Amino acid sequence: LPRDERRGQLLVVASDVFVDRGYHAAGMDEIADRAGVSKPVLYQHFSSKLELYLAVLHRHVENLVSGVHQALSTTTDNRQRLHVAVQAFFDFIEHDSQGYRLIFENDFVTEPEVAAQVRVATESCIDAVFALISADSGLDPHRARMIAVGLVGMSVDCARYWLDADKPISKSDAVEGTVQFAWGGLSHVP
Amino acid sequence: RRGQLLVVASDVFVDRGYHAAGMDEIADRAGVSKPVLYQHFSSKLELYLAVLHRHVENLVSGVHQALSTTTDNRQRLHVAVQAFFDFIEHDSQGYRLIFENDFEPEVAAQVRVATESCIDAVFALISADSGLDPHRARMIAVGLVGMSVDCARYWLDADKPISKSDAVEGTVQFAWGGLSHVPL
Ligand SMILES: CCCCCCCCCCCCCC(=O)O
Ligand SMILES: CCCCCCCCCCCCCC(=O)O
Repeated sequence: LPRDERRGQLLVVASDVFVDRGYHAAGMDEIADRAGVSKPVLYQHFSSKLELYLAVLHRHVENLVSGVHQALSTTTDNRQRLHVAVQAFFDFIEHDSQGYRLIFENDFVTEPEVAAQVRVATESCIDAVFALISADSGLDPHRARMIAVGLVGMSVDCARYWLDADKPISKSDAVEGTVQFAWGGLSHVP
Repeated sequence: RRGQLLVVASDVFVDRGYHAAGMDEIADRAGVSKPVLYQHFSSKLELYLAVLHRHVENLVSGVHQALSTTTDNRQRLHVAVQAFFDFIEHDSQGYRLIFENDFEPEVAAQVRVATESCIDAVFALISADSGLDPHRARMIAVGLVGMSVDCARYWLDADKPISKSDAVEGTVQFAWGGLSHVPL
């Protein structure tokens, strides 16, 4: 596939500008200059500020979804899958500060295009966990989906607490605590 | 009267959403004049915050009462999860206003101060004889509250595909035994 290196450079700068300034104050002139290109060159890659914003959101969502699916699809047992998938989520939120704000701390949810890019994403990650959990479980499929929702919720909320509290314990202790809790439940917390 | 107005305002806010909801519609559905509504609430925002506060208090009081029990840890988990699913069924409007709300720092704080108080309680129970670093104990309490809420929201949003009792037991069993006990 032909690599549009100028597109990727633009998405990187646009991610920072949108997060740092907010959607309203962010401008195409600011984004072009940050990338070191003229505004007409920016328009040869993106049609509008909204199409660029949606491409930025899509890039961060794709990175999260692909990271999670790669964890689920490149492991052979339940426990291993849990370890690698929890790790992948902590890695995403720690390593993609822009992606984290755009997906999880987003105010600009007033328009359907943005809200859809997040709601289709969350459901796809839950679908994947559900596919793995339901297989040879003997569970009613709705109970299996309920568990997948709970498992994703428990993992996301633990990770978000850790990041939002400015990493009060090491990343390793947070990952270990989250995995141990997801695997053994409250019965094995002590 | 105030309580009667909070009940009608809750229905108007749910039916129309915050932005489309109007003080004239709220006064009309309560069978009072608009000036009478204003003798109890200063603005649509003050009324909305009072509505959210009432529903949050009902939920929080139900959850803390469940956590007050001097039984075992799993029994307390069971009574608290039951109390949350019960809140969704007996106060459906409250559940929608707190958890399925499209609509600002005043609103977010009324939900955040609530969530933090319930997490404080779960943390107090979890930290007692676990030997955990307090931040790890709080992290687990956050996860436990989060998964319970998310399981219950799935069940409601999917139009109760299984009975409330089966949903409570499934949520409790997952919270207690974790993924290690899901096939069993
Ligand atoms: C919004 C994206 C959330 C990503 C959450 C990733 C971690 C959840 C744990 C997944 C475990 C898969 C199930 C299994 O191991 O059987
Ligand atoms: C934000 C709404 C709060 C919903 C509360 C759901 C139940 C939480 C689980 C409580 C578990 C108690 C643990 C224990 O006894 O060790």
